[PDB]
Parts: sequence; C-alpha cells; structure tokens
Amino acid sequence: QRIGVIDMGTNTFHLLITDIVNDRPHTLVNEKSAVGLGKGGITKGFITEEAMDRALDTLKKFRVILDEHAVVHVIATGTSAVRSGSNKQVLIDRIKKEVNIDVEVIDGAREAELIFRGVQQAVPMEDHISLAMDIGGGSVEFIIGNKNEILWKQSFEIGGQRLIDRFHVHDPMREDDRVMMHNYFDEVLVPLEKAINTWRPTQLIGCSGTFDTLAEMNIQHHREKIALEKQTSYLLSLPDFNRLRKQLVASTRRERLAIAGMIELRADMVVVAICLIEHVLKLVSTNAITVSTYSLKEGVLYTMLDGVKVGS
Ligand SMILES: [Cl-]
Ligand SMILES: [Cl-]
Repeated sequence: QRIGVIDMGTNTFHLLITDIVNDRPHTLVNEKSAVGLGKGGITKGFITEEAMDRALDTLKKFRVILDEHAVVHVIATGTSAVRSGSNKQVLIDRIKKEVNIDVEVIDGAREAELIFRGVQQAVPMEDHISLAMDIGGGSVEFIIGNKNEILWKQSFEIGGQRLIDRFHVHDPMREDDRVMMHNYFDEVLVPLEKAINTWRPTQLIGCSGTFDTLAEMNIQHHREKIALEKQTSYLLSLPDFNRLRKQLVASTRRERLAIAGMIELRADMVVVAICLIEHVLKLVSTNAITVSTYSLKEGVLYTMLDGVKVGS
C-alpha cells in the first residue's frame, strides 16, 4: 500500500510518502517545512506556544497532503525537541485532536538505529566499518556499523539549536569561540572516542540537513550537473570539506542566508555543526566524507518494509 512517514525534527519537519509496487518503493512526496520546535525553549526544557503553533500549522498541511494521496499507513515520530520538552504531551494531545495522528516518541538510541537503517539503504558499505553521524537541531546521533550490523550507537543532546543557545558564538566566529566549542566537544564525546578506539571505523558518513547543504554547496562550486534528489549518496573529499569549513567559519549569518538551500534555522547553526564535523574527522582516519541522502524518515520506511516494529 502507500506509507506516509513524518519526522518531527527540532528545526525541520519532513513528510515522505512512498508507494510500494512489485515490492519496489517509489517516492510520491518528499516535503519539508521549517518549524523551529526548539526555538525559544529547547535548552530550558520546554516547547514554546509559538513553536507548538508552527508545528500544528505544518502538521495540518501535512495531513492534507497525506489525504490527497490516500495514505492509510502513517507514522509520525517525535525526536529530540519532543522527548526533551516538559510539555510534550500538550503538543502530542493537540496533534491528536487537530489531525488525528498519534505521535510516536522515540528515544535517542532508537533514533540512531532507525537512521542507520536508512543509511544502509542509501550507502552500500559492504563490510567496511563505518561511522555515521546525523546532525539535527536538537541531537546528534552516531552509529558504528556496516551493511549488516550495528556495532555501537549513541545519541547526544548537542544539536545545533542547543549549541547556539547555550553558548554565545560570535558572528563571525572568533578564535576563542573555536576553543569553547572544541573544549565542550572534548567533554561530551568521550563515549564516542572510546567506541572509535574499540571498533576502528575507516569511513565517515553524514546525513540530514547540514550534510545535504554541504553536498549542494560543493556541487555548485564544482559546477557538477548533479541532482542530489536522484542519487542516494555523494562523496565529499576532505579538501572540499576543508574549503567549505574555511568558508563557513569566516561567514556571517547574513552571508549564509544567501546560500542556495540554506534555510534560516540551518544558517543559524551550520557553523557550530561544521566545527563538530571537523572535531569528529580528527578522531577518524576516513579518506573522504560520504553524504547519505537518506536519514530517519527513510529508516522508518525501510524498517516498516522489513516487517519490524518502529517504536521504542
Ligand atoms: Cl541543552
Ligand atoms: Cl537514549
């Protein structure tokens, strides 16, 4: 039948609708909407009224699109901003009343697992031990695995909206800001360092909006005739990453707002995100970065198609 998946992310909500004919899935809708669920509240442990109202607006629109495609099987996941918010049940109950969708709140571990199922479908890793990283506005998930297995995974509440709200990063970034961020990452990421030492991944994979934007910027810079919508991976060399890093660290918020595809909430957090990627790169001896165009919503879909329960 047709399957609809909603990812209620901290910055951006996503809607994926897939038809599955002759056991082959085909995308009917892949839509996003900037919601800013974390704005004004995430580091203080709540969701604001304005953010809840934006969320409901977007969900009313997504409900129309679901109905316009006669979708029967729907699953809507709530992740970092939803699970973190003391008033999450207010939002969940408003959603049920307004559009008759039940939000499935998933913890960080399960979010990481589901993301990696999407990565496995997008990037054929063979037996290569790989570190995948998903940077969102609220959390960052890290998974070590290969085509068949997850060896280790962990979610950390260090998504970009949290980072820019908890710390004062200057516009543009200063040397002392770089010290601040990498010192913080040193403290937070100890379990990641330990896992990397244990499993020795040899490749780095990134997914979600920050990585999609880096890919799109690189495509434009090299004048590549590549629609990222029509392929499931994109390899970014380390020299290309370092060009983008230098460009974005030097940039102002206003300059970033002018980059094609760089939505406002991503412009706000992309510099701290690139600092985190650099930090992780120094821990791995990868040869390049592979961007997976699949992330949580695709992992949910493929988990469903596998015949496996999504929640937990
Ligand atoms: Cl926080
Ligand atoms: Cl967890």
